[PDB]
Amino acid sequence: RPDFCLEPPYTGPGKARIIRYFYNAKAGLAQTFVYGGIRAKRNNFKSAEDALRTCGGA
Repeated sequence: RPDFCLEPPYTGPGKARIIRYFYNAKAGLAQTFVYGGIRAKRNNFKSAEDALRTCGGA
């Protein structure tokens, strides 16, 4: 599993409130979170399905 997939979501320093997805490795499912619009970390997807394709595990 890519290393970033286990990290908590990162809103970042931005003031925007965009709804993104992170892989919740303890649930084994994608979670929404609020993203501030700049300086994303890698556990940050535009869809549940992208989060699971990248982070869901072989």
